[PDB]
Parts: sequence; C-alpha cells; structure tokens
Amino acid sequence: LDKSKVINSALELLNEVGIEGLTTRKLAQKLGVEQPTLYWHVKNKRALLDAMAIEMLDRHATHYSPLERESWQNFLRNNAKSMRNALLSHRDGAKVCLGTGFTEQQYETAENSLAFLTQQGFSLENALYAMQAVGIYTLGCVLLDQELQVAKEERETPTTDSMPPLVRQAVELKDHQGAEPAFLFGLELIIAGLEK
Amino acid sequence: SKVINSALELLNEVGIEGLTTRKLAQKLGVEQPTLYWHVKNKRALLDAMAIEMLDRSWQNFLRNNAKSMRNALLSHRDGAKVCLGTGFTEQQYETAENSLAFLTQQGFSLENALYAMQAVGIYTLGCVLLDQELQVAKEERETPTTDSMPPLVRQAVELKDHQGAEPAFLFGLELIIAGLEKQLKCES
Ligand SMILES: CCOc1nc(NC)nc(NC(=O)NS(=O)(=O)c2ccccc2C(=O)OC)n1
Ligand SMILES: CCOc1nc(NC)nc(NC(=O)NS(=O)(=O)c2ccccc2C(=O)OC)n1
Repeated sequence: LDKSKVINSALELLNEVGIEGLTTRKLAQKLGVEQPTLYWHVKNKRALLDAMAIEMLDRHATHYSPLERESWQNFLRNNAKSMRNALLSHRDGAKVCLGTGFTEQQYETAENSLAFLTQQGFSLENALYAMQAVGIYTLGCVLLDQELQVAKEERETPTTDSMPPLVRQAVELKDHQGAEPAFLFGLELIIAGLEK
Repeated sequence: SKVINSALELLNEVGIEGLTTRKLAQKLGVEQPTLYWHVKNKRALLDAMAIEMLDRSWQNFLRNNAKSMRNALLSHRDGAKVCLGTGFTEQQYETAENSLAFLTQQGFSLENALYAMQAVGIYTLGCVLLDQELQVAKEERETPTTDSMPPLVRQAVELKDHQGAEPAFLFGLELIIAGLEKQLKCES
C-alpha cells in the first residue's frame, strides 16, 4: 500500500461520514485490507489528518512559482482564497486542517511563505504573525459557517418582533449577503492593517 | 441557574463531546424530566452556558470586548467550541444591540458595525480554538526535532515557543482595528 491510495480513500471516506466517523475499521473496509496493514503505514488518527490536510491544501494550490511581479498583498490575498476553497472542498475540512500549519508536511510551504514575505521586507516576526492571522481568520469563518447551518436546525425558528431594531436590520443583512462578503471584508481589514 | 453552574463543571470534567443532558441530570441528581423544564436539548444548554461564560472610544471598545471574550473562552475546556455561532442567539440580543447601537453612534454604518463586530469576534474565537487544539494535539504528535526543520521555520517556531500566544493574538487584533480606522477614514 502506497501513502497516496491510503489518503485519497480517507478523503472519500471523510465526505461520507465526517471527521468523527472516520474509523480504522471503515478505512480498511474501503482500502480492502486487514487493519494491521493499515497500522503498518499510519499510526494514530492524528498522523492521518496531517497527511490529508496537506493533500487537501495541495490540490487547491497553484504548483508554479509566483509571478515575480507579485505584491505581498496579492500573495496573502490568493493564499487566503486558495485556503478557503480547500477548507470548503470536503466535509469537516476546517476541523481537519486546524493546527497543521507547522507540521512536518507543511515545512516546505511555510518556508516558502516566510521566504517571500521576508523577500518583500517583512521582519521574520511580522511574517509569522501575518500568516498566522490570515490563516486562522480564514479557517474561522469557514468553521463559523459550517456551524450556523448545522445549528439553525437544533434551535427554535426565531420571531422577528422579539428582536430589537438594529438586531433585526442586522440579522436580515447577514442572511441576505451570505458567507463570502463577510470573509472578504475581514481579509481586506487585515491587509489594510498590515500596510504600515 | 445552578443547572448551569453544574453544566459548566461537567464541561471541564469531561469535555464538550461527553457533555449530555443524560450525564447532567445523572450528576444533578434529579431525573431527566425535571431537567427538560430548565433546558430542552443540548443546544439550548450550550446557549445558556455561553452567556454565563461571557457575562461573568470605539477602538478601545472593540479591543476590550475582544480581550474579554478571549479570557471567557480560555476559562473553560472547549470554551471556544461551546460559544461558536451564539452571537445572535436570544440571550445575546441585549449585548448585540448595545454594541450595534454604540458603534452606529460613532459614525459606523450599521452594515459596517456588523462586519466590524463579527470580524473581531471570529478572529478572537479562532485564536482560542487554535490554542485549545495545539494543546491536545502535542500529546498525539512526535517531538519535532529542530535539525529536521528548515532555517526560517526554525526561527519562527523557536520564537512562538518562547513568546507564547498573547502577542500573536494582540498583533492580529491591531491589524483589524488599524484596518477599520482606515475604512472609516475612507468613507467620511
Ligand atoms: C509550533 C506552534 O505554531 C503552530 N504550530 C502548528 N502546528 C504544530 N500550527 C500552527 N498554526 C496553525 O495551524 N494555524 S491554522 O490557521 O490553523 C492553519 C491551518 C492550516 C494551514 C495553515 C494554517 C496557518 O495559518 O498556519 C499559520 N502554529
Ligand atoms: C444572522 C446569523 O449570524 C449569526 N448568528 C449567530 N447565532 C445565531 N452567530 C453568529 N456569529 C457568531 O456567533 N460569531 S462568533 O465569532 O462565533 C461569536 C461568538 C460568541 C459571541 C459573539 C460572536 C460574534 O462575534 O458575533 C458577532 N452569526
């Protein structure tokens, strides 16, 4: 068994049953092998999520060097949008990818993101803090979105006379404008802050 | 109310995924049916815990709200996961209107009041989710050896593992507040 098959199968299985439902019983069933073969090539669930995480992110990343022109603003801006699509590409993607940024498998990506940023003048400390901020905001909005959809089912439909006025004008607004304008609004905030 | 204080300590004992109304009653003593009168399901339970956690110059308003949210979510296990997406639940109508009210007072459009509060909120929440996740996961993951890291990684990881989290949080926090000063000063 090659690592590649193990992980593509784990992803198909992630869509089917979710991060919580991802057992070694089921992954083996899918790969058509006995479980000791699987424990031969993956230990704990955490090693599996780490490899899924970088595959997920890899699929959505451009495999070119940057343009040579590019500004740090655009580089952060596409990085953010690329990450968003990766997180939205699979059930529970955000839950998978949280905390993977400085695992072994993203040492390559992180070195290149740090390099570019210092390339364009960021001290090492501002690059770290810039990437992390942009990283977690993106992952956060995707988590929040998942939740609002799952939660609206488990709570009584709300009455719009019981709201105060500004809160009504506001509920309606979020509902109507959807998910993405919020995300891009925050991403533009962080980048403007960075211009300094 | 003592319903809730109880629920809070069951959280720290057993974490959000072990928190069930079965286990709450079993621990309260009462039977299930006495408890539904207080709390209908696991969601409403969470909704009621969330205000308990959070209760207990426009720039400085956003900053203190932020720091205050953070302290609340860090006070209890999976605090961040309890509170996510509770901002416009019934129990928070009062807090919200207030913040929306005061923010429009100072020449924020309501539309930007909303995207202001909500950006600061999901970033603060996310920092705490992140912190809470790195703790659990360092149990499950091999010691990273620094000679297997590339150079700029080594620097960044040394730094992080020395300066802690608050700096990272406050820095991002300032990039938002700073970017809002620059959004208000590009409309009026
Ligand atoms: C050594 C402590 O510093 C540390 N260690 C780890 N893992 C050991 N992970 C992080 N950060 C993140 O994983 N952040 S993240 O928002 O959730 C993210 C997810 C996916 C891809 C990138 C990021 C990201 O933005 O990476 C900055 N930080
Ligand atoms: C029109 C539905 O929109 C909607 N509805 C709900 N509940 C119905 N909650 C949200 N947002 C959040 O809960 N965001 S939050 O980051 O997790 C947060 C947590 C705790 C306290 C505040 C916030 C926050 O900053 O609220 C602005 N949004």
